[PDB]
Amino acid sequence: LRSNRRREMDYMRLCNSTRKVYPSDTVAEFWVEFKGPEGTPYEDGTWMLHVQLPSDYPFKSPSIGFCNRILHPNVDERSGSVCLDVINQTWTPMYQLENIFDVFLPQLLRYPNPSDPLNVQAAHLLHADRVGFDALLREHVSTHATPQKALESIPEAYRP
Amino acid sequence: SNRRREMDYMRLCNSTRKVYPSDTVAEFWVEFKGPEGTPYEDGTWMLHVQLPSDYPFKSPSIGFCNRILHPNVDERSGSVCLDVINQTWTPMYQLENIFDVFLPQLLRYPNPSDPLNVQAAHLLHADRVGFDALLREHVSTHATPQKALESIPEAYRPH
Amino acid sequence: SNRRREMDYMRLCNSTRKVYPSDTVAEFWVEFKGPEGTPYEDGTWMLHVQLPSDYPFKSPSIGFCNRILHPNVDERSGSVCLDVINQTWTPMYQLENIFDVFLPQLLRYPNPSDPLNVQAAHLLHADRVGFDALLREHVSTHATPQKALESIPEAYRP
Ligand SMILES: [Cl-]
Ligand SMILES: [Cl-]
Ligand SMILES: [Cl-]
Ligand SMILES: [Cl-]
Ligand SMILES: [Cl-]
Ligand SMILES: [Cl-]
Repeated sequence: LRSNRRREMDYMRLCNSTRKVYPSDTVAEFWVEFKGPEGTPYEDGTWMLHVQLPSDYPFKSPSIGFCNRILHPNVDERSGSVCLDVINQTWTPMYQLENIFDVFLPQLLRYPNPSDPLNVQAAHLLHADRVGFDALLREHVSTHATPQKALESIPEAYRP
Repeated sequence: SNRRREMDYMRLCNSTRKVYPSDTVAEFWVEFKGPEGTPYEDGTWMLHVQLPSDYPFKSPSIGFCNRILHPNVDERSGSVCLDVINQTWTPMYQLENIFDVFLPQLLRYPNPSDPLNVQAAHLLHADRVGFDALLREHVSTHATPQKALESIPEAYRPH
Repeated sequence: SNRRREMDYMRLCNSTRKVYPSDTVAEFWVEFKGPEGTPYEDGTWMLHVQLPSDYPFKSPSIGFCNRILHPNVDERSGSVCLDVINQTWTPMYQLENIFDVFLPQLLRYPNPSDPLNVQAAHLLHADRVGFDALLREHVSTHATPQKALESIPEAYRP
């Protein structure tokens, strides 16, 4: 693991705040608590995000994965990984890491990005019957996206 | 079809913002409150927002439906100066920031672009204090929540 | 003369921010609160902000009038490292973000630029927990709302 001082700075700034950040053994990997945006079927949901910062950060974007289950066209259902193409449309070397959590993810949950879906089934349901899809979402969220399920989705070695 | 226009419209609607739809994603009305600490602070306006076919490479157009006095806003039509919008707009710009950042900042103090309301520009530079009083009065009569709601075309106004 | 500087000064003043004017748009004082979740969180400072004649092509200068301990700030003069400001500043940068984003983020963790305060850099590296305790105590004595107010030059102090 190499001495990237931009990665170190941004990790420390994220931790030195009111955000709920659970560390690994390195600044390259950590877990961040995330709340679904108000006014969406995700609004009552809590998720744990697996965030990784690459060795050439911030020239390469962070990777983001939902640890507990989420249903979203741009998110792989099994792994939780957020589509790399969608992240790269927003990310630049000047982009503020905080805005991933404050702007990018909430906006993404408000309506998907038109990028080729990682969850094809969610894309199909959204376009066929949005009202029914939203009801399906709310139910899924109430069961999978509790604060408790988010907490237990942190790997045991780093779970409080 | 313009998938980016669709996306940004839907994200605006799927929020706590007060957005009143037309029959298409290309046109809609948004409630807007004047920024605190300005003569506009007690005002409510309805914004006529249009998203062009080549959005977001071409910027949205923005119009105040109920009356506002501002150097960069055409008094009769309510249209916000296109040159002023283009100084801020880029294909990467977030549509929400038009309402959250661009418009509030604009109302805090005008952009030095050739004014659409030349009277407002001259009053502002001759006597700022008197102009601010003139604004507060105009705002208290024309920028009520009621006047904002009524300025939505009848076909799309909540009944 | 400089219409952009005039515009950005007026927008800063026409808000809920606490801005204390000088005799010109080129120089003024802004109240600043330390960011929550840091050893600076209970702090209030007065910032000496100067907008140059070639603004916004040249960045503003920022000085902490009442004392702060931070690797990227010279305590004696108060001045925020010019190199750090220039990493963020561009002619399209919004002045409000200096106060809302740039300074709060800087206080959460220093920029790796050669420190103006070498003492603070050494303390942070050697023992972060002890340094954060040192910070909290310093802040409680030097960064009160009263000390921030008194640090404005008497000619422009309310
Ligand atoms: Cl660590
Ligand atoms: Cl997106
Ligand atoms: Cl529609
Ligand atoms: Cl502007
Ligand atoms: Cl002045
Ligand atoms: Cl910085």
